[PDB]
Amino acid sequence: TFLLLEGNLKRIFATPIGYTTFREFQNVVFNCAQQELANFLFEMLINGKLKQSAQSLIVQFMMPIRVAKDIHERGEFINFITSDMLCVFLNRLSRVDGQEFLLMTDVQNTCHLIRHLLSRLLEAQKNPIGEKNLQEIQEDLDSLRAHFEELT
Amino acid sequence: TFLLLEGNLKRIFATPIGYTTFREFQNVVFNCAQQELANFLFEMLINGKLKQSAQSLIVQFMMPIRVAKDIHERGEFINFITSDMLCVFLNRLSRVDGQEFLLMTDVQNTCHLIRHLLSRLLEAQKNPIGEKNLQEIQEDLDSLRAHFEELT
Amino acid sequence: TFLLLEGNLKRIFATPIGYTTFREFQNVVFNCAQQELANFLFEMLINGKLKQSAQSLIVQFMMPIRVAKDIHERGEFINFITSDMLCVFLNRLSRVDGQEFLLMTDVQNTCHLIRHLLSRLLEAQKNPIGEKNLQEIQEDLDSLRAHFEELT
Amino acid sequence: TFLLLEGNLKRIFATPIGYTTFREFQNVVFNCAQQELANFLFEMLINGKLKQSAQSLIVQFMMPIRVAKDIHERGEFINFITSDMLCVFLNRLSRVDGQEFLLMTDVQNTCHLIRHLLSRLLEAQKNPIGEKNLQEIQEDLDSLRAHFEELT
Amino acid sequence: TFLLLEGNLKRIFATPIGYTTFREFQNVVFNCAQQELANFLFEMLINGKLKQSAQSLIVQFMMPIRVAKDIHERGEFINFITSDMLCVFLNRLSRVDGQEFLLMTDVQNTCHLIRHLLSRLLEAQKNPIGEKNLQEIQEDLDSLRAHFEELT
Amino acid sequence: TFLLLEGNLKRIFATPIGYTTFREFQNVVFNCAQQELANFLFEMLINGKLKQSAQSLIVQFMMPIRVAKDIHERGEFINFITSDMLCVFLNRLSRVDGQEFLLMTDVQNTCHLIRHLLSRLLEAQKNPIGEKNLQEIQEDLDSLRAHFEELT
Repeated sequence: TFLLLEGNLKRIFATPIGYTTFREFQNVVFNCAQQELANFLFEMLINGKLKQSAQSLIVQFMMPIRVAKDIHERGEFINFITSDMLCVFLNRLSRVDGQEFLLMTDVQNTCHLIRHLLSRLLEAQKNPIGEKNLQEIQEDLDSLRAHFEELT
Repeated sequence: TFLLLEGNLKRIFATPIGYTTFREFQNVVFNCAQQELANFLFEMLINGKLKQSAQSLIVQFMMPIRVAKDIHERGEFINFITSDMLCVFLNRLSRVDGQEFLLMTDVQNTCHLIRHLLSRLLEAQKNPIGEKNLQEIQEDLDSLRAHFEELT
Repeated sequence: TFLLLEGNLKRIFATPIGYTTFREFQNVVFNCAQQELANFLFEMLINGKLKQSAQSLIVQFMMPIRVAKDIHERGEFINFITSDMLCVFLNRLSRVDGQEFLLMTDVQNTCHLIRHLLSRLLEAQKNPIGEKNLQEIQEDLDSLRAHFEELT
Repeated sequence: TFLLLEGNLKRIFATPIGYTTFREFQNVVFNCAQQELANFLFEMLINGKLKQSAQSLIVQFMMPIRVAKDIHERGEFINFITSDMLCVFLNRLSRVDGQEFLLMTDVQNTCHLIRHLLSRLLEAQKNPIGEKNLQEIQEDLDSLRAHFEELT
Repeated sequence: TFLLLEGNLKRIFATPIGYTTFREFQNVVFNCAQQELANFLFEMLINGKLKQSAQSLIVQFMMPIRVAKDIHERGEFINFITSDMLCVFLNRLSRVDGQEFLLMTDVQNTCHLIRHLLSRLLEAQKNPIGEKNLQEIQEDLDSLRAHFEELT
Repeated sequence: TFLLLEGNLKRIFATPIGYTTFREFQNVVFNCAQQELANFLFEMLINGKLKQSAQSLIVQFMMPIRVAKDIHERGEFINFITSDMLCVFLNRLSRVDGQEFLLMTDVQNTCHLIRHLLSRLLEAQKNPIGEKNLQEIQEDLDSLRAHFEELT
């Protein structure tokens, strides 16, 4: 039974993780199961929480399974950005789901982008959640104020 | 000859404009040509500058031809952004070439994005071109400073 | 003013319609405006509802504007499907937003696909809206029952 | 020689598996080869069939190699579908090649999709292969008939 | 009836042409129809062959309909290539369906690409059709021989 | 500290390698660092050059890290091509970055493609670098001349 889970996991993780991959993983566990075994196995493979073979399954697959779960939840969120100056800037956006987008900006575009993003933070102030969220990062804003004026 | 140019243009603009489309347009003009006619026709169809049939060619195709040329030059530049607040924000980026990318951000991500973009403007100050570019938009920065502190 | 709207519309519709295109259209109208003019112009260009020049704007752009609005609302909905039998079937799915996906199925896959889709209709019966929705198409289901048994 | 095969395999499997990957794998084996060795090595790495090092090559690469071969043969076939009810349904299609497509359907669309898929099974009845194929799954159809009428 | 065909065509051509678009066009004609009218209308709109309104339908839609049909038949065929020298070359491939691909090559890659393509022409010589095909373009090959040796 | 690097690397390599991945890897090393440790760790993980744990990090990640670096440098370069004869040819292009493109060609297209690629080699002769590059592969060209005439 342990071997079959490994083979099925090797198969599903052989291709790029996507938005169906976490549910597809759940289907493999359910196929192998017995509700009591599934819950044991979810704990084992997602959390590494409880034979030698089990340690092997955690090492190969816990991180890929957790990323599948992350993608299910927030795959479309920004994950990383790089920039190269050439005057224009070559920006690369990468999402939690691994997809990337190339975007060129000149100095005027970048400033306009900043203003757009600020307008959204200003709109957050009107919503009860957002205002508290901004206060949660009050120091990061304050850093911005120093940092931006220093540019000026 | 005028009719053939129209048919060839209808064909090439029947599919999405891409990065080969402007050169493909040039090939249609060269195929129809005689260097003296090509230059006349480039002026006619790109600039609308110099029978009834010619006006028809300008109306249908000048804008699609100019967009093809724009894309050739700067298709990968940012062109537009939209945002929807849900606390997270659903952002959509659109480039000059018409391609779009969906990107989710929460309030912390947005602030971090702002800081990254500012760092690039700060790096521009070190390059001789960028510093003058920033001075060219000195008011847009100054607006930012007001606008950001008002948030704080 | 009428000419500028046309040029701006020719530009934005020169590239593929996407999820930002309807808001980008709104921005063109607002840029041209005066709240009273915008509302007049939205009525004119979306609904064709109220000089010669205005008729021209409706003819070229009302349908592309309405599709942009449709995509904004339901671009990801199924719009069309084709199938070619080769035993396997070459299926092509097209969405409201114009994007397509190729999917191969054999006879067993197709039956399994049907069962999956039925399970969802069965789940709809548990939700108050879905049960009434199914009753709204009670004849289409009844047709299915005849149609499927006739196959058997 | 064993080490070189591993390095070359690590390289080719470092990027997403695609439709060229299986032939690219064959090229690595041929590059390392001697027809007699290639056939031994194909048996070893695809089937795990026949030193310690060989077991290592099977464990890391047999499944990725078999998936590459599967994709070569049927990468465009449906592999998985998920659905989320919101009344509309958020469906995700995943193919053997790992590519996915998002498709929204309401209750009417889903029924129409079912009818389309049934029409294809009905067309299969006209082709000599398809009729026997449907008879091969005669129970799955019969299950459908119960299952659909129970909905009604 | 003529107006409805125009509206339906404006809608379907509002989004990028794809592989379902030609069949989707056929569905619009069939929806409007009467077998005798459909055949008249196919002749009218695909071939421009047989009131004022009909001429309008040919002008707006014949070329987009013919491209849809071309794509149905050979959308994946190469349509155009551009190259920019930078020593490396920036190549852009465009297909009949309008999709493009960027591919970088250095001088060695380009020669290797040529050899690969020649091997395929050499394989064509073994197939009865291909040998005659090569003879059909015997002059284009002969031009190559001059042209390549002149490089050497 | 060694364990954290492994976990962070498992995470970033869980998704497809892209153009941001190498810089994202650098960020993980810098986050873990101390300039002296980073340089040690870059040598360790990119070059395998200098406890048991370190060998484990090289085995799992050196190749994926080197591919990320390759992609950063030349991800858009051609990496592989396959062809299937059907008279038309089904070609598949694969880049260093793993992305692929399907392109159909008939016998005439293939010859035209060859001519285009030769024109670029002929243009290279005008540039000081390219002429020497062609001389570097003088034998590969000479092979072409034999090989092409033999076809004729």
